[PDB]
Amino acid sequence: GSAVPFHGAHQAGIATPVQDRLHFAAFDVTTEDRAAFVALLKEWTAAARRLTAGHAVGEGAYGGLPEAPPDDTGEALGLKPSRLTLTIGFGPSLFTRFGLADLRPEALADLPKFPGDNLDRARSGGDLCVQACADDPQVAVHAIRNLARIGFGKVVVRWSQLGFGKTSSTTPQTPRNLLGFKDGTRNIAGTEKDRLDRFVWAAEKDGTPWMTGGSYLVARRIRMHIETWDRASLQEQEDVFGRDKGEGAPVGKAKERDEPFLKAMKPDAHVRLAHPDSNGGATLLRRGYSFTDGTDGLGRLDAGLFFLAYQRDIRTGFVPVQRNLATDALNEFIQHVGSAVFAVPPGVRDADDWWGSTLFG
Amino acid sequence: GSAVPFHGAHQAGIATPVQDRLHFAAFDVTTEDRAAFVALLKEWTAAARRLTAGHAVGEGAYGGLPEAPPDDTGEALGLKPSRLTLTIGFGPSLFTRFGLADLRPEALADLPKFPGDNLDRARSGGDLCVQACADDPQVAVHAIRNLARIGFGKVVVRWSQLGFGKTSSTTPDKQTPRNLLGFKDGTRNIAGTEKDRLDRFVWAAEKDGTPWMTGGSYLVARRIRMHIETWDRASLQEQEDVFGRDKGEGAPVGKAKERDEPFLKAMKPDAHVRLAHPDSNGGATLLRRGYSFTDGTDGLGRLDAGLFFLAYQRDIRTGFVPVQRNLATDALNEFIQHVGSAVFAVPPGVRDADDWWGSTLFG
Ligand code: HEM
Ligand code: HEM
Repeated sequence: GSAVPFHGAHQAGIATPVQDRLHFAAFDVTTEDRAAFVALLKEWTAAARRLTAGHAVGEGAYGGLPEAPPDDTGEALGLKPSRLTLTIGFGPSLFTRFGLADLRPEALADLPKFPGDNLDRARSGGDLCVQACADDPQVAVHAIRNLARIGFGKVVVRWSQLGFGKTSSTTPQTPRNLLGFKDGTRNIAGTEKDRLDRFVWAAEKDGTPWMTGGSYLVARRIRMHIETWDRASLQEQEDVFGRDKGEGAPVGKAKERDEPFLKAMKPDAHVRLAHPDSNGGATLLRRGYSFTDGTDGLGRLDAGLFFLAYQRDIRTGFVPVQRNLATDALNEFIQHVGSAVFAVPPGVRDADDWWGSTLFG
Repeated sequence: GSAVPFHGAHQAGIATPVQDRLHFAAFDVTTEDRAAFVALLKEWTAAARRLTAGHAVGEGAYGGLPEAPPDDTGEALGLKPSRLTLTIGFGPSLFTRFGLADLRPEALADLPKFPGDNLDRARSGGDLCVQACADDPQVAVHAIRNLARIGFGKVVVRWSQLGFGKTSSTTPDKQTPRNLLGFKDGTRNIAGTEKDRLDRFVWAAEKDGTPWMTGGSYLVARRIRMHIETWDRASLQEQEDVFGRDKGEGAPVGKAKERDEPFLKAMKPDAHVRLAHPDSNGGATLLRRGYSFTDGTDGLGRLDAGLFFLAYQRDIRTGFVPVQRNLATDALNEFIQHVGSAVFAVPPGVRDADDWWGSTLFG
């Protein structure tokens, strides 16, 4: 049973190895009391220490007083830690509370409206987020379900998204997204300490001292028009990305990890427009997950990519790259239907520290 | 990661060990051409052979004519079979088509209305279903997607349900999974090794009155929402009283081990296990094979959570119906609500490479 250390200078779940499953939940805060919210962050941190070690929260899921509800709802009993990481983030709307308005980082910028946005307000925004990643989806769901229960009366669940990537028990190998293309070939790796400092981690010179060691998260629920995509020819699909579908190699190259020659790609191929060379060097840490929630009323597959990007500054990461996708040939086949941004605070340093301690003090 | 044999006297995915993930899809038929629908069954069967072996459908996911869409959508490239099983069923409404009226099995009975039902007609019923079970969700989605794509113009997806984790067991030698109420679910089920119990309670026999159905089974699907807010503020004793088993071990009340036999008189008269036990239902026994689901939030600040209940039986009238009628006074009813329902006749297995889904009905 593998576990990921909860404590560190950075929150786990960003540069740590990508787990198979995701349960992402945005919460809205319903209390105005700063002291009550800080108390909740401490209880949540205590619970997160237990959950990421594979233990039940509080006094356990059974064996307590019969007249009392158990502290843990119990559906993770007998399961492994499953590399569970719990990553918290603070939304822009949180800073309108608790007198925090002047502590919102400038790097936590509102996203502009992008062409083709069809954002569902109910699946967007949120005062805070908890990203729960694990190899077992029931471990992730158990974590979110119990954090929400502990927070009841102080927070509510605004929206939640289940996601999946590869299945590590059977898969060695770049995963493929639901379009059939390898996804993640040219990404910041967790082993690239220098590129993380340059592009992912907030530094104290960036202007917000309490965010040092943290990062900024952009979440985009991107629906795929599956049935339209599946009717396109193989050449159209490969032209859209600039990589072949079988190997994932850039056009004109042989291997997946051959560095691309952007001029051989069509001008509005996804890779050519998203590449850092096309965006003044802007580089992103993509950590998204595929989703399939079912089928809509027309019988179409409600599926897509729950896109998650971590970066040092939203204005120099997601925004320029996404702006450059305005003519992306991929736009024919996708629609952004949900969006949120979060400031992901630094890590919990030790057993006495707590989520958001550098912001709330 | 290994493959589950596709051929057999029975369809796989019933007595098969329960895989981690579920993608259940109900289809409606849009063609009146019996020959066109038979051709779709053969085309689906050939696809299933490829999918359950871990191979792309048709000519493959790439390498073909650049100007044509690939035969396989390709998102399962490089993945193992992952114990994928594909189980097809026929809904009662199918038999209004293709001159099949007199071939409806009597064991494929319409369920009566049960107290507490709030069935959404959009996520209920269906001419046919495909149950895709696999350990890898992408493998299960890939199978359903390519089957639906192959069936474009002849079938449409009516509704689908994804199960993120199993709440059932056909392998008592393995650890029993827990449902979202935190209890072990599947302790006293029918095991895939229990050939005598499967013949008695699961597989239809020729003497049951419908010859084409011999070796098949009958499927009841019930989408059940859980009131987890109400459940999570119940005391431990209340929760254990609801079921008649303790929460930690899952042992019957008063007993020490999960698989000790229940002593029914020690549970509350409205305990779920006491009411659902075969001894309480004239011996009626089910093969439960359900999965948990969560489809976001309920719009009221809470996680949506539920159980997609799947039951296989020799005859719906002698399996699910008497058991569900006896759960009218179930203490669990305070915490659940049936919101979707569908029954299907699950035809016999594909015998070999020449055979095809539904061949005994059509053929
Ligand atoms: C459903 C939506 C999307 C799909 C299916 C998709 C798919 C892909 C694929 C197949 C690649 C090439 C393989 C790789 O290097 O990972 C790629 C690259 C990339 N994509 Fe996307 N993408 C989507 C949305 C986005 C969005 C919204 C952004 C940013 C705003 C983005 C940014 C990038 C970047 C930075 C790369 C790396 C390019 C490089 O450095 O070579 N993608 N994507
Ligand atoms: C959300 C819905 C349900 C939940 C959470 C649930 C939970 C449980 C639990 C915890 C057990 C004890 C462990 C076991 O033997 O599996 C059990 C047993 C059982 N349940 Fe349910 N159940 C649900 C719905 C149903 C329904 C609708 C039926 C039938 C119509 C049913 C039939 C049975 C049967 C036959 C047993 C085995 C009893 C025995 O032979 O000892 N369950 N269930």
